[PDB]
Amino acid sequence: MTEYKLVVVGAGGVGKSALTIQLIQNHFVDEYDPTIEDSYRKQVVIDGETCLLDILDTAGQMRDQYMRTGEGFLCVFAINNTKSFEDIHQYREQIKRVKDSDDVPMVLVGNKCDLAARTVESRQAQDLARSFGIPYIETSAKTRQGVEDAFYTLVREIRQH
Ligand SMILES: Nc1nc2c(ncn2[C@@H]2O[C@H](COP(=O)(O)OP(=O)(O)NP(=O)(O)O)[C@@H](O)[C@H]2O)c(=O)[nH]1
Ligand SMILES: [Ca+2]
Ligand SMILES: [Mg+2]
Repeated sequence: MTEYKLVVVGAGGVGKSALTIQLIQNHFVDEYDPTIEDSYRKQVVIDGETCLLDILDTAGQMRDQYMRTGEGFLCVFAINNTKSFEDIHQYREQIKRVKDSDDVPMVLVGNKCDLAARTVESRQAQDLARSFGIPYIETSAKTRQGVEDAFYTLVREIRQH
């Protein structure tokens, strides 16, 4: 079937794994479990199309190998962590440099929106997303708000590329 090679990137601890686990294993669980590299392959149906999501959940912390192979990128920061938002520029730049492309399927993800103590305003990330020509979607791995939204939108960006 059609396969979509999705890569989740972003600073350490923003909730990359948590987003992926919530998508594939329909659950969250608050716990500390740093990622080295993990692969989830799930047959889904998105907009009537049966497809295989091949998601690489990467380390925040050798990224050229996994980036090169990537079709679409979830670029994640956390709304309670200004550094991870500031770190967004570098991941996009590194993805452009390895993908030799101004325009790779990509979504900007503001995760942990369940949390009361916001330090990155939505307008702020919205303005940044617009300047990249990519969608901005806020998520909560905890409550699952926006999770399918983030990933399915990325799949849709890949289809429209
Ligand atoms: N409140 C809240 N906590 C979250 C959310 N997503 C992740 N967390 C918490 O934030 C911590 C880090 O999550 P994790 O998914 O491991 O982050 P990561 O970016 O994958 N880290 P790594 O780069 O090391 O793999 C954990 O305590 C996790 O439960 C979220 O949406 N809301
Ligand atoms: Ca290059
Ligand atoms: Mg992880």
